[PDB]
Amino acid sequence: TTLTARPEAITFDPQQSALIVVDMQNAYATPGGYLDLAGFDVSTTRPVIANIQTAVTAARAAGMLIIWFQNGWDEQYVEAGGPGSPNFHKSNALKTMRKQPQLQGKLLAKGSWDYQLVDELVPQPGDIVLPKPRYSGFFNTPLDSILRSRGIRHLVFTGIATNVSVESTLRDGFFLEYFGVVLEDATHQAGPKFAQKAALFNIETFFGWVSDVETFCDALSP
Amino acid sequence: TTLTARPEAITFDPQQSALIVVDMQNAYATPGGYLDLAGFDVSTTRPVIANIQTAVTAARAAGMLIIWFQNGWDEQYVEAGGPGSPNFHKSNALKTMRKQPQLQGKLLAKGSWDYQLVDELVPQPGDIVLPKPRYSGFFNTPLDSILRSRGIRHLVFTGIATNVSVESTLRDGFFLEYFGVVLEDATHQAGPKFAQKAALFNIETFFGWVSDVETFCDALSP
Repeated sequence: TTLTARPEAITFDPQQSALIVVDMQNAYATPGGYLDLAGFDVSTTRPVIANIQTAVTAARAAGMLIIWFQNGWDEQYVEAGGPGSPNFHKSNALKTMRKQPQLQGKLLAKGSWDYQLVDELVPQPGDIVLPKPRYSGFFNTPLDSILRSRGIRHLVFTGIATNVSVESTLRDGFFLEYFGVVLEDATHQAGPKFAQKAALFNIETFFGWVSDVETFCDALSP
Repeated sequence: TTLTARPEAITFDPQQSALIVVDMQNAYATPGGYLDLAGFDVSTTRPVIANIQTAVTAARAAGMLIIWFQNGWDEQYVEAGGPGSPNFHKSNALKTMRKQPQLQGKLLAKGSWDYQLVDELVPQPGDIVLPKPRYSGFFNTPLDSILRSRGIRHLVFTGIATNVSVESTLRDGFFLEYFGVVLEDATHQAGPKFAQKAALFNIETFFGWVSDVETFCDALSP
């Protein structure tokens, strides 16, 4: 497959590539979820959800491995790190529950509504569903092992947030010698609109490739 | 010690902390270096050099370890990775030398002027000078081991580029449970000005802390 992309077209074999859907959980995409409660704007994620469902259909039909990440922790937040971890101090979900004790134990908590994948996106048998405890899917997980075990070198990224969990995973992939592509219209940022722009700029200029869902699906059809 | 910072002040022991000077080489800071030749703006880096000098002087007097990074490779570029590596295809120095063959072997090459630290910044005995082959100082190097061996948990970052080698090293530090601070007036971005604001926003909001050189030196004075 040759995929039209910025800053130039790339090539990849779908059967040695994966589509990663980053954190399409109510926490990151749905009114009333963690990001909304923490002051971020999730009001425009409807199209991102639809575009991801379209990209998953195409990717799976082409034999690409589908990997779903769910970000979060046990409901006691042992896995988030206590005060000795910077994550305890940086986590906007932990900050929100420290200010709003009614929410304690609900944000990003395994088994909870916040942690659930959005209703529209349902993994199928044979897909990989990976929990992760930090923004990058390549730290503290078997992601690299899973991919290496299948000879996969090309990663197509979708999900939320473009500038945090998506970009962190793509950047770490580059340092692990993976070729990373992001489908811009299947992502959404956490922060002002410049965070989306800057994330795609950093990726295109230094780390990987940018394309979009329509291009991706058309390239996969043969 | 308290460091006033965004989004809130932190506490740290300077003697269990390190000041990291990222890639203050002619490549990244000086007219006629790689970034300039590649079309990035380095017109404004002279105050950044001066501010790094001030921060280094304060850190050393407080007993903070100083770590200098030099980014680059052998002059045949074996260490940049061949065509099997995404670095070979993303590297803007390689791209520039492909378009301008008179520059081949001259950018980011060990032994070259481009690769040298700027004349104004001179490592002192007791500092550590680390080479690195990729944007993140934590991949492919002994950096994590060096810091752990000395019980260092707090990293104060300066250098170029804010959004690439700086932010990448800080983000990976966070995933390795380091508390990272960037001194914003001691950094410069590679790209448009929005890339500076976006890196600082991402750091302040998700990965670490933002301060500045004056606040840092004042914090260290007692």
